[PDB]
Amino acid sequence: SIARHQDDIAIEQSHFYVEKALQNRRENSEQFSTTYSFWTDAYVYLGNRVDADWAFTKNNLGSVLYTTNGYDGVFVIDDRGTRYAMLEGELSERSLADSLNADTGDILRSARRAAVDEAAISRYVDFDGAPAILVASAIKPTSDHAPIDLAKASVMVFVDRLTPAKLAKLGGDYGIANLHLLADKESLALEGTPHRLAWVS
Amino acid sequence: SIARHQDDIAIEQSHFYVEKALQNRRENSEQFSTTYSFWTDAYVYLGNRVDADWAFTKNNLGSVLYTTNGYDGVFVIDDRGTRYAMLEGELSERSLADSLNADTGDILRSARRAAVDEAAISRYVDFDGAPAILVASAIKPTSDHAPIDLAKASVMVFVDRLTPAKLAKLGGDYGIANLHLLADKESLALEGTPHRLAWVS
Repeated sequence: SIARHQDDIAIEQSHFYVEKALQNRRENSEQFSTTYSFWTDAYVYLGNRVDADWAFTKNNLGSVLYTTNGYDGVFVIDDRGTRYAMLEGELSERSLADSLNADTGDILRSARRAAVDEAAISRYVDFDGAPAILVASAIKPTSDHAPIDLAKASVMVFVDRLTPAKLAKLGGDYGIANLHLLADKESLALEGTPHRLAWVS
Repeated sequence: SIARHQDDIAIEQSHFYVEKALQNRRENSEQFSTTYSFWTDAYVYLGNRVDADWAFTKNNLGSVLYTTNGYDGVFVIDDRGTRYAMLEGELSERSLADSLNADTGDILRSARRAAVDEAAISRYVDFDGAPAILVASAIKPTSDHAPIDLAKASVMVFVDRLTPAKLAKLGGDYGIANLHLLADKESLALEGTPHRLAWVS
């Protein structure tokens, strides 16, 4: 019953589909993270001492996560810090905390709590000065295994850096013109980061 | 320079986002399928004789694929037919061919060809009278393993049945009103099936 300016309708549509693009991307990475972490073999070879031979050399948690799945950062963390790091498909000694603005302990504790509900967590992070989607889930074995203490579980972390190419393809997948990191246009904040995504509308 | 009826613009937008919803869903399931099939452990325990204890009892390819990932059908096939079937998270003796309209040999051959390019295949199928997204990828070990003959590789198949609830959630994820299986409205065909998806516009 309220007539609206056409520019206002297109601006609302663009905001709706930018938010949906981010939301669908997060939920999908959450299930992907749970697929890799709710895994008995992952629990054996990554939940205690990190077997980088099994993870990287044998490609059970290796470079394909970057060259195929596009996760610029794959990490295993526990109470002592980063136990395994793969940046751009290569093994690294760099910790998760050094590459993030968010608190690593908060990520560890939150992922352990979500695992109770068979869930992962996600959030936006500042990843080396760039916006990124972070998902994390506890490393635990499946129900056929004897129960473990989720309070001491290691946590698997997948970092999705929103590069200009990724934003260009993601916006195209949702019909949004010139989705980019804001350096007139529409914009929204990635909460928990200083970054804002912008687009034409 | 050409002015257009507002109903025509909304109809074109709705078609764009129904097609994008299906496309993004297919591409995502293709990477998920490749994650499960390009796997040395999967090659050992599913690429030859099917170890249902490893797959289902030990939950390495088990009911979570349905109760979490929503794949109503998970199959392993080879030149002799269906070697492993899980319908709605339960082991089954029903073959993939009996539950499909598409040719099982075509799926096997096509997935073996796509594996050369490290890719999966996808298509729409008639799955027990319902529309469905099928993805398939060859079961092969990772590059650290000695090379195998892709012509004799088993193929992993994930079937995503587009139930009314799934279409309701998928359409909502893309701002489409009343996405459903067509029994005035907009419509498109799922090629390779007798099914058409319909929505309000």
